[PDB]
Amino acid sequence: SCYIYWDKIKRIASRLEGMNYHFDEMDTSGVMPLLDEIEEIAHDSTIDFESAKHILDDAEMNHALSLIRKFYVNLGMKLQMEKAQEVIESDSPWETLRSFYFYPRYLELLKNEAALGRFRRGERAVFIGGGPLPLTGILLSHVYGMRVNVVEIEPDIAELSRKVIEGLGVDGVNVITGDETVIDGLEFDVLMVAALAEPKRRVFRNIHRYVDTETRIIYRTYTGMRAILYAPVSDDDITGFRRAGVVLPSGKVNNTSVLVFKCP
Amino acid sequence: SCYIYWDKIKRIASRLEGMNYHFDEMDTSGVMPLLDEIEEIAHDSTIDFESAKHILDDAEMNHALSLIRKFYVNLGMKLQMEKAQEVIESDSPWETLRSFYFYPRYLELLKNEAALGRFRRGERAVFIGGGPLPLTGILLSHVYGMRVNVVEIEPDIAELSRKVIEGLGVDGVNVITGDETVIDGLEFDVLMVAALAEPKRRVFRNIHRYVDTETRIIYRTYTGMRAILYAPVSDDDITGFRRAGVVLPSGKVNNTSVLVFKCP
Ligand SMILES: N[C@@H](CCC(=O)O)C(=O)O
Ligand SMILES: N[C@@H](CCC(=O)O)C(=O)O
Ligand code: NA
Ligand code: NA
Repeated sequence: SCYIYWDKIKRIASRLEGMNYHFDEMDTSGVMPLLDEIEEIAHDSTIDFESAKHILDDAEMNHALSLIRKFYVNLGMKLQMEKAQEVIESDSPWETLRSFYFYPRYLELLKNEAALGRFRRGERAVFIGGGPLPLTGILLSHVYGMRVNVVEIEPDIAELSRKVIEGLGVDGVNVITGDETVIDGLEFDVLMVAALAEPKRRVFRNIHRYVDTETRIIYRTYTGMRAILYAPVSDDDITGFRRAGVVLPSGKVNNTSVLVFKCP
Repeated sequence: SCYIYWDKIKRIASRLEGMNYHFDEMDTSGVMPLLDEIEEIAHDSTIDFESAKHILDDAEMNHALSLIRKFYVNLGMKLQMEKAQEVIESDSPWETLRSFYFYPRYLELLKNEAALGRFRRGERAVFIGGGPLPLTGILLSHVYGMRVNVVEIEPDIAELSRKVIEGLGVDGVNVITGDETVIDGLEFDVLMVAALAEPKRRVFRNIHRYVDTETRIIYRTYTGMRAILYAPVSDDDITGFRRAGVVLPSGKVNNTSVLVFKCP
């Protein structure tokens, strides 16, 4: 075809490949302009899902797509690690948390998820894939009054997130070190699967093993042009589950949120 | 998976299988309830596009899908034929036209397409694939004040549509007997491609030959669960064009309308 975005994407990828930013080296503040350029294309409302799929599925786009996704994931992770440490050291930990680049979008996302999942105060939530800054975990208690167990696979990352939570004094948010298989030892009303919880198919296979058909499960994915940011969850990934509600994002929110229930 | 809609579809497919009628011979009034059942599923706003695709692409659905499509197309053509002749014989042609099952849906569909295509009074439109009841061509003139040419391949169907237009006393709608290739020698501001214009790949090929890059082209297609009604236009079909706007339907409107321009 002849979409003006094709060349815009290729020019971004050319700069990413050319600079070859290393996780340990990348200056997080210095590459924010690039993140904005990528998000400008991701968040563009005039691009329909058919066209997005046209572009992003093309064999000639594969290399460029892979560069953009790698940069986005690396930059997101680096921002989380930086913010986590800043919160731990801050004279004002909540103020510090609130100035996190993605904080406003997470409020918007979680409000839509809370409606989708009919969250009630006191309910027990598990969040799979906390990372260094377990922001959703934090908000589920601080805004929604839920009792939260966050699951994180990397021991040093899980410990950093404990320190974040302790530095904030958020009520009722615990961190369990391990993979999604630790949910067998937990009792919960709502389960949420982080956009970064991987590998998706194994994750959902394990969830299926341990949950019943009444448990509300929400997962985060990418649809439309926002799929430039990260690979979407596939239908095959959720075998054994039925979709029961979707929230498509608007504004600067990246994720699509999907409610599923386990099939009988 | 375990969608409730799956069993609902199989049930309709078995009622269709149950008929002794051949679909080109069925009584139109007697099968309206089956149409209603199919439309309830197609029009269900709770079914997300990913789930729809899950159900419709499924191997086990191949035959139920083809059967429901064959029924829907045969019914639609029969309703058109019957209505065209009824309008021709009526002492109140406009009243008769307004009683057409899909009439109010077309009012809504065209209103949205008029915004999508930026229609203006006195502009020239070509509609590819009129059939016996050239309702869109009629509305384009009578409501939107456009100067219309309708193209219809079958000589007797084309002649029937001329009689309908005359009976209604609508000015500014001509019918040309021919395929899409007739557009070579016409000057027009917008081209519209009927949902029924076939075969899509050849039709778009020819269009591409005879239009320039500034001409607004709108084609009608099916997305989401509404794909149960008829096969969608593929991206391969539109090679050489870019999408520049999409209207997804709500309510009981079946078609998705897509604005495209030819690529430089
Ligand atoms: N990953 C965070 C959200 C903030 C971020 O994306 O870095 C979470 O666990 O909710
Ligand atoms: N096919 C008609 C509309 C009526 C119908 O769908 O049967 C058209 O060209 O607009
Ligand atoms: Na996190
Ligand atoms: Na028609």
